[PDB]
Amino acid sequence: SALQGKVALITGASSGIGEATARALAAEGAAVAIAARRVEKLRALGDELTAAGAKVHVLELDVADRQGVDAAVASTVEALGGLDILVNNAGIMLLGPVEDADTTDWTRMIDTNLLGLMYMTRAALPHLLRSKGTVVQMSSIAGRVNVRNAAVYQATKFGVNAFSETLRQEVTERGVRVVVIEPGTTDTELRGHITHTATKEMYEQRISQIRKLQAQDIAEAVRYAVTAPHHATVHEIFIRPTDQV
Amino acid sequence: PSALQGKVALITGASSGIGEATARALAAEGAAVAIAARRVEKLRALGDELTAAGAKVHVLELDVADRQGVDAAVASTVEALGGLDILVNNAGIMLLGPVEDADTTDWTRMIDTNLLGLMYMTRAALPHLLRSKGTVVQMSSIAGRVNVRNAAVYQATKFGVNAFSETLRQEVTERGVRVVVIEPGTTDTELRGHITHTATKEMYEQRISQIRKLQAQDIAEAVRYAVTAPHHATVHEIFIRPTDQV
Amino acid sequence: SALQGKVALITGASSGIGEATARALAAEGAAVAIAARRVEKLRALGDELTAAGAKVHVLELDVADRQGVDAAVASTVEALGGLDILVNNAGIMLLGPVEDADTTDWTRMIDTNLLGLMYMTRAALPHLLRSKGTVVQMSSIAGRVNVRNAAVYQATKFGVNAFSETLRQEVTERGVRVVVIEPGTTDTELRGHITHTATKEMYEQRISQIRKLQAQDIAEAVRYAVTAPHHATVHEIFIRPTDQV
Amino acid sequence: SALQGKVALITGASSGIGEATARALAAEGAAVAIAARRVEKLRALGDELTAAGAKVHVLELDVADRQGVDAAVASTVEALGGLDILVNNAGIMLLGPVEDADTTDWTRMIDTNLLGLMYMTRAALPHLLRSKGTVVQMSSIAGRVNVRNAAVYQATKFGVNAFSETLRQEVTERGVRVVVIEPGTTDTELRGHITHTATKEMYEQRISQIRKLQAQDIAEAVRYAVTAPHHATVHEIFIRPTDQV
Ligand SMILES: NC(=O)C1=CN([C@@H]2O[C@H](COP(=O)(O)OP(=O)(O)OC[C@H]3O[C@@H](n4cnc5c(N)ncnc54)[C@H](OP(=O)(O)O)[C@@H]3O)[C@@H](O)[C@H]2O)C=CC1
Ligand SMILES: NC(=O)C1=CN([C@@H]2O[C@H](COP(=O)(O)OP(=O)(O)OC[C@H]3O[C@@H](n4cnc5c(N)ncnc54)[C@H](OP(=O)(O)O)[C@@H]3O)[C@@H](O)[C@H]2O)C=CC1
Ligand SMILES: NC(=O)C1=CN([C@@H]2O[C@H](COP(=O)(O)OP(=O)(O)OC[C@H]3O[C@@H](n4cnc5c(N)ncnc54)[C@H](OP(=O)(O)O)[C@@H]3O)[C@@H](O)[C@H]2O)C=CC1
Ligand SMILES: NC(=O)C1=CN([C@@H]2O[C@H](COP(=O)(O)OP(=O)(O)OC[C@H]3O[C@@H](n4cnc5c(N)ncnc54)[C@H](OP(=O)(O)O)[C@@H]3O)[C@@H](O)[C@H]2O)C=CC1
Repeated sequence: SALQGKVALITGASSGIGEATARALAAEGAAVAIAARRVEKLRALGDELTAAGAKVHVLELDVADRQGVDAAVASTVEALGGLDILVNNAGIMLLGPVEDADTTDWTRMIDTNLLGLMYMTRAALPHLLRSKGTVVQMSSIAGRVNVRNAAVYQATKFGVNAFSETLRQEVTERGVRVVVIEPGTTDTELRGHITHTATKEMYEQRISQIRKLQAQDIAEAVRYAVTAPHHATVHEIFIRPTDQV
Repeated sequence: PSALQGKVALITGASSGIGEATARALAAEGAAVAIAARRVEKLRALGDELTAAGAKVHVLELDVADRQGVDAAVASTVEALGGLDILVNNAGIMLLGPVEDADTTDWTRMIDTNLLGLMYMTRAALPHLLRSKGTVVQMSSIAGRVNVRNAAVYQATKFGVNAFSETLRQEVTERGVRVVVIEPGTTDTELRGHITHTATKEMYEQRISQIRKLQAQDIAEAVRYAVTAPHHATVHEIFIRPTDQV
Repeated sequence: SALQGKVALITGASSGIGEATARALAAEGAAVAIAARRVEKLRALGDELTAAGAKVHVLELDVADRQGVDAAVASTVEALGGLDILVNNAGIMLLGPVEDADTTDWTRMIDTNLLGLMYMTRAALPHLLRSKGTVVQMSSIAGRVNVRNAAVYQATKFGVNAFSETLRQEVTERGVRVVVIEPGTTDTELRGHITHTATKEMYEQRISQIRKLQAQDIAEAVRYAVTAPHHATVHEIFIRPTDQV
Repeated sequence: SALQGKVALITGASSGIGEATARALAAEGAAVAIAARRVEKLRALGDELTAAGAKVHVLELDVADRQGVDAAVASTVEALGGLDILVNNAGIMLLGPVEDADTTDWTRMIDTNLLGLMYMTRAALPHLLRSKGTVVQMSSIAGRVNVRNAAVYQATKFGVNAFSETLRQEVTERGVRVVVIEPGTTDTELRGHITHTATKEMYEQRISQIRKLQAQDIAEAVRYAVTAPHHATVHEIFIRPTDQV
C-alpha cells in the first residue's frame, strides 16, 4: 500500500486506461475520485472499488467545461480531504484526413485533449502545490510520432507534451511532479469513436495483427511513476507494443 | 525580377509584423496578394501602398477563428484573383504568463487563433492548393521547437501547428502540395504588446531588449526562399534564431 | 523473482548506476554477468551477489575493444546458459567547451558511449533474438536536452537514442525489446572524470543545490522496464531530479 | 557579390553537394578553399572556379585525420587571409542492418561524419570568432527522422545536430553563426558507397520513382543561410523531396 492516505483524481475513469488506473491506485491504498460523463459507468466502478475496501468519490464531469472543472476539484477536496495525484486521462481520438474534415472532430479533440487537460491542471495546481503532489498527463505515441490521418489528434498530444514540459519548469522547484505517459496502441474503447468511416476501417486493420498494450499495462506505468520517491520526477514513459514497428 | 509572376498568395495576419512584410515581399515577386486580418484600416493602408506600386491586391477583413469567415475569405480570394497558389498562415497571438492562476481567456484566444484558425484556413485553401500544386506556409515559432517558462499554452499551440503540419505534409505531398513551416525566434513586431500578464510582459521585454532582434523582413525572406524553391523541393522547416540569443 | 532463470549482462557494473542495476536484477533472480575495467571492484560486488544467492560471472572488459566485446558475450553464454537482458551502461562524461578541446576527450566518449554500446548490441543480438530478450540502453537527459559545455557528450547520447530507435524498428517484430533509460543528475562517480578543470568546477556548482537522483532510482527504472510483460516495450523512461529545472 | 572578400572552406568538395556549394559560394564572390581526398577532381573544380573569377585554394584532406585538419585550416589562412565560412560537408552513408553488420561501416561513418566534422569545427573556430563567421553543418533528414537499415548513419547525424546546437549555445553570443542543413534524398555519389548489397538495392528501388533533390538545391539553401544578415542565424533548414512521404 504505497499510496495509503493519498488522494487521486482520475479523469476519463469510466472506461479504458482511466478505469484500470483508478483500480491500480485504489489497490495501492489511495482514495480515488473518479470522473467522466457516463455517470452510470462510474457508479458501477465506484461500487466495485468500494466493495473491495476503497474510498471512492464519484464525479459527473465534462473536462471541457471550465466551471465544471473547478467544481469537480472543489468536490474532491471536500469529500476526500485533499489532492495528491491528478491523472488527466480524459481524451478522444477522431482520425481522418485534414482534407474535407468534419471540423467538429477538431473542436471536440481540442476541447477535451488539450483545453480540458489544461483547465484540470490549473484547477488542481493550488492543491498539488500544498501536498507536493503529482500530475500525470495521459499523452500518446501521437505526442512523439506523426502518422497519416491523425493530424489534429497529434497536434493535441504534441501540445499536451509541450504544455507539460513547460509546466514542469514552472512548478517542479515547488515539489509538484509532472509525469507524462505516452502509450502506443492500447486495447480500449478509444477507436470506436472515430467518425471518418474509411479511416476507422484502415486503423482497425492496421492494429489487427499485434498484441496490443493492455489498459493494465498503462496503469502499471502510472503506478511506477507516482510511487517513485519525491526527489524523482519520471517525466516521460514511452511505452510501445513490442509487435509494432 | 518576378519569381512569382501570375501566382496568388493569401496571407493571414497581414496588418502588421511578419505578415505585412511577407505580403510586401510576395507582391514584389509579382504575386497577386490577398491580405487578411481584423484591423481593416491597416489592411486598406497596406493595400493602397501595394496597389500604388503596381501590385494586385484583395483586402479581407477576417478573424481566422471564425470558421465561416475563413470559408468566405478563401471563396472571395479565388473569385477576385483567379485561384490560390500560396497560403501563409501567419495570424497569431502570444500571451505569456504562468499556468498557475492564469487568465484562461489567454488560452482560448491562443488556441482559437494559433491552432484552430490555422487549421480552418489550411482546410479551406486545400482544395485550391491541390489544383494549383501550391504551397502552404505555416508560421510556427521557436516556441514550436523549444519550451521556456511562462509560455506553456503558446508553446502547446506551436508544437501543435508543427505536428499538424508534418502530418499534413505526409497526406498531401504526393499530390504536389508543399508544406513549409517557418520557425522564427524573437522578431521585432507588435506581438509582445498583447501579453496580459503584467509581470511576465515586463520580464519578456527586459530579456529581449538585450539582443539584436530578427526583423519582420528577415522572416519574409525566409518565406520567399521557401516558396521560390523548385516544385520538387519542399523546404519543410526553416528555424531562424537571433544570433545574439542563446 | 520475476527474472528467475533469466541471464543479464550489465556493462559499467563496477560503480554507479551499473552497480545498482546489477544488484536490482540479481534481487529479482537474474543470473548476472558483470562487466567493467576495474576487476577489484567487480570481484567485491560479485562476492556480495553470490553471497546473497545470485550466480555471478565476472567480465574484465573495455567496451571499446571489439574483440573483447565478442569474447565477453561468448564466455557469458558458456558460463550462464544464454542471454536474456543486456544493459549497455558503460559510459563517461567529459565536459568542456568545444573551443580548444582535448580531442582525446571526444575519442574516449565516442569509443565508450557510442561505439562500445553499438559493439555490445551487435554481439548480444543473436542471443537476444533466440531468447526474445531485452536490450537496455543507458542514455541520459543529454540525449534529450542540450546544455552548454556538453557538446560531444550530447552528440554521443543523441546518437545512442537514434541508433536505438532504429534498432527497435529492425528487431522489435522478432521480439527483441529495446529500452532506453534517460536519467538526469544522478549521484555517481561520473563527474569525477571531467578533464576540463574549469568545467568540472562549474558543473559541481550547478548541481550542488538539488536532491540528486540515486543509482538505486535508475536501477528501479530498469527493473520496471525489464519486468514489463513481453508485449510491452518501455522504449523510453526520462527521469529527472524534481528539484532541477 | 554578397560574399565579396569573404573566405569559405568547403569539405567534401570533390563531388555532390560540396561541389555545388563551392560553386555557389564562389559565384557570390567568396574565395574558396576546397577540401577532399580525390585531388584530381578538386583540381578540375579549382580550374573551373578560377576560370570563373574566383580565388581557389586546393586542400588534399582526410577529415578523419586531426593533424591533416589542423594543417588544412592553417594552409587556408596563409593562402586566403582568414576564414569567414566553414562548410562541413564531407560525409559517407553506409546502410545496412545492425544485425551481423560489417563494423568497419560504423567506424568509417563515425570518423568522417562525426569526429571529422568536430575536428574541423574546432580547428576553424579561432578564425571564425575573429571574423564573426558562419559554420555550416551538413546534416541530413537522418538527423531528424529514423528509418530502418540506417541506424549508425542516423546516430552520426543526430550527433552532428546535438553537437551543433550546443556549439551554437557556446559561440553564438560572440558572433559565430551555426547553420545546420538537413537534406532529404539528393542525386549525388553518396549511395554508390553502400557496402551492404541487399540494402543498397532496396534503397535504390525506394528512391527510383521520386524527383530527387539536386545538389544545386542544397547549395542554394547554404547560400540563403550564409547571406542572411549577421543578426540572423538560420539554424536549421530541413529540405525534403516533395514526392517523398
Ligand atoms: N487506447 C489507445 O490506443 C491510446 C489511448 N491514449 C489516451 O488514453 C486516454 C484515455 O483513452 P482510452 O482509455 O484509450 O479510451 P476510452 O474511450 O476507453 O477512455 C476515454 C475516457 O475519457 C472519458 N471522456 C471522454 N471525453 C470526456 C470529457 N469531455 N470529459 C470527461 N471525460 C471524458 C470517457 O468517458 P465518458 O464518455 O464517460 O466521459 C472515457 O472514460 C486518452 O487521453 C487517449 O488519447 C493514448 C495512447 C494510446
Ligand atoms: N514576433 C516574434 O518574436 C515571433 C512571432 N511569431 C509568429 O509570427 C506570427 C505573426 O505575429 P507577429 O508579426 O510577430 O506579431 P503581430 O502582432 O505584429 O502580427 C500578428 C498579426 O496577426 C493578426 N491577427 C491576430 N489575431 C488574429 C485573428 N484572430 N484573425 C486574423 N488576424 C489576426 C494581427 O492583426 P489584426 O489585429 O488586425 O487582426 C497581426 O496582423 C504569429 O503567428 C506569431 O506567433 C513566431 C516566432 C517569433
Ligand atoms: N551520473 C549521472 O548524472 C548520469 C549518468 N548517466 C549515464 O549512466 C552511465 C553510467 O554512469 P554513472 O554510473 O553515472 O558513472 P560511473 O562512473 O559511476 O559509472 C560508469 C561505469 O562505466 C564503466 N566504464 C567506463 N568506461 C568503460 C569502458 N571503456 N569499458 C567498460 N566499462 C567502462 C566504469 O567502470 P570501470 O572504470 O571499472 O570500467 C563504471 O563502472 C553512463 O552511460 C552515463 O552516461 C546518464 C545520465 C546521468
Ligand atoms: N545525397 C543525399 O541523399 C544526402 C546527403 N547528405 C549529406 O551530404 C553530404 C555530402 O554527400 P553527397 O554530396 O550526397 O555525396 P558525395 O559522395 O557525392 O559527396 C561526399 C563528399 O565527401 C567527401 N569525403 C568523404 N569522406 C571524406 C573524408 N574522409 N575526408 C574528406 N572528404 C571526404 C567525398 O570526396 P572524396 O572521396 O574525394 O574525399 C565527396 O566529395 C554528406 O555529409 C551526406 O551525409 C545529407 C542528406 C541527403
